[PDB]
Amino acid sequence: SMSYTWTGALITPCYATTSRSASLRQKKVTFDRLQVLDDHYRDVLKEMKAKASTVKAKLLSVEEACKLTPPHSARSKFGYGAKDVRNLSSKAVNHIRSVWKDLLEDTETPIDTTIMAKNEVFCVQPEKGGRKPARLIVFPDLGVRVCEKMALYDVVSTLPQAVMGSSYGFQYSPGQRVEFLVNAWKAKKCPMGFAYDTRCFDSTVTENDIRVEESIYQCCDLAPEARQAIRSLTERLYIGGPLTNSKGQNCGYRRCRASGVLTTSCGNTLTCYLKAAAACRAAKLQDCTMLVCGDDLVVICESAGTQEDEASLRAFTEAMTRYSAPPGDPPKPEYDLELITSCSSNVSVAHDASGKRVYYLTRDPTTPLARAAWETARHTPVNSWLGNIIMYAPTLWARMILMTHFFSILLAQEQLEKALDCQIYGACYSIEPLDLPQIIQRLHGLSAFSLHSYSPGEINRVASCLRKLGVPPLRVWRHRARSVRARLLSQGGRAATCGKYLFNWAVRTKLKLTPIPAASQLDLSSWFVAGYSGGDIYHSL
Ligand SMILES: O=C(O)/C=C/c1ccc(NC(=O)C2(NC(=O)c3ccc4c(C5CCCCC5)c5n(c4c3)CC(=O)Nc3ccccc3-5)CCCC2)cc1
Repeated sequence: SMSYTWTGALITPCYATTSRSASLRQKKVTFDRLQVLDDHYRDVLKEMKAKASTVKAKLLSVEEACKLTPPHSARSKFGYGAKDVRNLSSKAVNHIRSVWKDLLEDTETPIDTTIMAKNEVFCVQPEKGGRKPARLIVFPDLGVRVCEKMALYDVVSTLPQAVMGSSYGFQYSPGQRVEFLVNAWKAKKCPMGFAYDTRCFDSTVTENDIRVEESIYQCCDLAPEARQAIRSLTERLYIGGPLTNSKGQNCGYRRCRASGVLTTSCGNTLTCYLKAAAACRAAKLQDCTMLVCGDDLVVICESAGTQEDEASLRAFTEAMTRYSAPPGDPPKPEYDLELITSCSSNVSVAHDASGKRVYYLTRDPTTPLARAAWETARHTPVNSWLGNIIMYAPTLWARMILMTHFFSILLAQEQLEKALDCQIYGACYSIEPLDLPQIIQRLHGLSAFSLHSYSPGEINRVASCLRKLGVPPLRVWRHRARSVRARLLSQGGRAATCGKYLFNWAVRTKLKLTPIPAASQLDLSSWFVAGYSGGDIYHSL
């Protein structure tokens, strides 16, 4: 079947990516899928199902599901918004209960979805190509989204880890991800690793893939209504349905993965894992270790030789193609762990204050800096700079540029204590910047404040990026951080801790740094459990 069918009605509005480029994306994501399954696929599936069998999932109440709704989640077309949902307003609640009742009674009628072009900031690079088309987002109404949580929130939070174990990427903090990859690399006699990039993964997801995914969810111990709701949501929403633009016009139909449903991340991880594990067997890759985050796949295995490794990747690719997961860029074997870019990141190493080696995750800073520049220029709902400070806290660029720039703005605006929204693995977190030292200590360890001896390649990538973007050099940032640090120190409490810990790299004579006592009190239990991209998930912490 066709991933999409279109009426010709435009994807209407609600460098930055806009609805103008939607037509270019539509051409790429629109194709017929030809999927051929074999015994390797069937074997891996049965193994996954046996692990899913151990899961017991709870049905969330309306109230618990309402509490997970982001405050700025798109309003319902039925006369209520995200604020009404969170406040448990009679109208919102009554509508949610009728949506739920309808899921239990109607097992066939397709549910309507809205299609929108996503507005994302990318860097204006005229040397290696041109502007990227806007990504497309497909999501059901707010009432349906609350119902999805009731039936599947506990499933999507618990099941992926039970099924995939250590291969489930979203259970890891950046430090644990680094440790997993380093351990996997070290465990091989002669390691070889590769990233597998699927061309438009969401469009490659077939109706059968979605039913196979349900077959895995159905192995859980579930309440009868949860079981019916999962069955109904699969047929009416997950497998496909009609697409409506922002103007309420019929845009066409979808027969592939919707990017804005609760099961997107979980389903994509399960599907990518299933296909990859089966393709590993077809390719005869030896002693495979996989790390899967949605459509992002990394494989670490035993090298069989240079030519043999090239042949085994072509074989893996041919198998993924048969399973309807063809490649964007063909995979390349790597013989150094640092050379693998997975989840847009690479492993790097630094030294702590005692000279001990510390592995950390980094990435090219172009996109994070350009997005930070967009956010500094215009008020945004999500602060990517805050997410990048949290996730890339040990990096040279996040410490010297992002922390220095944003802490000077927060000092000037006197908004250090004001909670900000940021995204962590697709979920929305409301965070006070004053809590950053505690968060960083918990996710990366005390050493994240004392790291030095950065690699020449990492130093050069940062410095070249600053030049290209017209950002002042690192020496200017050191000078700026000293003033930012001094002002934070003068304020006391958490503000002084931000100065002392985040800006210890800036001082002539570096301070001792003892663990932050209150850091253990932060409840980070919901943090690196699961991925919720497009899942409409929220938490205050
Ligand atoms: O001695 C030497 O060798 C050179 C010294 C030197 C060179 C340049 C400056 N720049 C400045 O003073 C100003 N900009 C900045 O002090 C500045 C700060 C952050 C900037 C950012 C980001 C960095 C990440 C957080 C958000 C802001 C960008 N750009 C920035 C410029 C350059 C810019 O203007 N825009 C972009 C565009 C894309 C990406 C980054 C940038 C402020 C007044 C006039 C311009 C200062 C000192």
